[PDB]
Amino acid sequence: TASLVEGVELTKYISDINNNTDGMYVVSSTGGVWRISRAKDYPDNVMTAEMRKIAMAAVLSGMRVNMCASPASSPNVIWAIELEAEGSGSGASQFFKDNCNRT
Amino acid sequence: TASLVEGVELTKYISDINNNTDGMYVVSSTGGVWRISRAKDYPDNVMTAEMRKIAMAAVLSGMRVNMCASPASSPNVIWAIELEAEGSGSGASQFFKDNCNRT
Amino acid sequence: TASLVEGVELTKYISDINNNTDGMYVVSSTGGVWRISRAKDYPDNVMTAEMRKIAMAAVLSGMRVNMCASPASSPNVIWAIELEAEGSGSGASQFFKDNCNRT
Amino acid sequence: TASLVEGVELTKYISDINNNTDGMYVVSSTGGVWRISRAKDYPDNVMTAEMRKIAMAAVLSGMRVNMCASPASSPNVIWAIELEAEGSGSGASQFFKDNCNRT
Amino acid sequence: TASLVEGVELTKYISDINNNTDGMYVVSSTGGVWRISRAKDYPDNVMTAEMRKIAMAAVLSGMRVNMCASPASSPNVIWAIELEAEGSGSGASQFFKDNCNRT
Repeated sequence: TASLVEGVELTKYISDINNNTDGMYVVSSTGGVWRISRAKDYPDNVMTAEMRKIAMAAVLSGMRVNMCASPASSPNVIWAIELEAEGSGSGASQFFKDNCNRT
Repeated sequence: TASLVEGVELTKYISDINNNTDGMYVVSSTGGVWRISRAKDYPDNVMTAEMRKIAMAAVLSGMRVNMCASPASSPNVIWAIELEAEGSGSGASQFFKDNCNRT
Repeated sequence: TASLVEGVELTKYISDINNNTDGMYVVSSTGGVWRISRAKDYPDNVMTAEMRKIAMAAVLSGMRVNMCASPASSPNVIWAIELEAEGSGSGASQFFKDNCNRT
Repeated sequence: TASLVEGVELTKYISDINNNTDGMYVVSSTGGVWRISRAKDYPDNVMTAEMRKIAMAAVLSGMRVNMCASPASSPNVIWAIELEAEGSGSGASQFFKDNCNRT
Repeated sequence: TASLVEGVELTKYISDINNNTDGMYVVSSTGGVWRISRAKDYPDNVMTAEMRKIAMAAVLSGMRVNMCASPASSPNVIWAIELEAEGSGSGASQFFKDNCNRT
């Protein structure tokens, strides 16, 4: 049921510690809102941290992303993300599609 | 009571260990002074880490920020911060505003 | 059997906490999929952190890498990455070639 | 006796793990040399980390920094630093001159 | 028996977790090879980390370094490093020079 989103331009990066709305969020050029995952323990805290790095990276640089998201929230929750440099003819990678065409 | 500040251009980043006045601080083009939140434990240490990350990116590159600030202290504390790209975006995002106007 | 792959251009960088696929992955302009290595404890958490930084950096800039990946599985796990600025003709360092060819 | 140095251009940055000489230092264009404070605990370990990040930012990009250092030892220890975007360049923020003219 | 190295243009940043060759390495344009120092505990875990940030910045930007490395072992491990700009020379700072003739 995991949803693939492709070629998102992230334009807004949000840190928020207000209760009932804490966590990190991104906003798409078209106003898609997603929440970034989070994790205390190894090994996901590695990946959730790199989610934050990647997300910042796009908003700062204009770079595109590809998201494996859950439309079982609102804002949705980013379950995996791919950062892509300019000059890539294709959008998402085949390896990235396949992994989310599974959960 | 939370304030909402928009299209702030941050010009300065301050680290301070002098007694009382210790913490992180950002100063806007208009001379406005805010204090970056902090926390020791999971999960907010992540958000306040990214909060520190966003304040530098803004300062180092000039991108605009939107903040949910508590006016209850001087300088005001930052409770949420939204880093926004030069692709405009109509100022602050609705997702941000919605959560600043809800406390 | 750890092979040496020279002069890669990486165009995608992937965080993923999908179960049974969770990890860091890099993709070449050509499609090659690799899995960044991962480690909990000192001293290799410092190294896997630095390939993560090296992965991200090659993605953002376009500078080549040279890798030392294990063909033992798919995608090939990365055991030793080496970044390189645009000097000479993007060759792999003799030091790195040799250390790679000793497993 | 705390001192306020303004508009400094940091052109060098030293990590050094040789005994007693160990610690982190910055050097201006004039050869003036300062020492970054250290701390092991929350929250000052946040602020000293941000101090180091500021110092590396200036050196890399040659932006100026204002410093609040303690003359009681040599090199001076930085008790507060302020990284400033190129543009305002009006000296230090009033806020930062006022916190160091009270210790 | 420590040995100052000045004006070193680093061209290659290396992470490696292969057994009996793991660590962090840098390589100069001429082809010289140093190990980056590692450390687990406070405070050298701060200095070693900055050491690694300094490499991830000179390889990236072409900025020159100065080194104090121990010839006591294979790829002489770096005991101190100075990230500098290219203003005029630059040389090394006297502060750095005077710290190196120590061990």
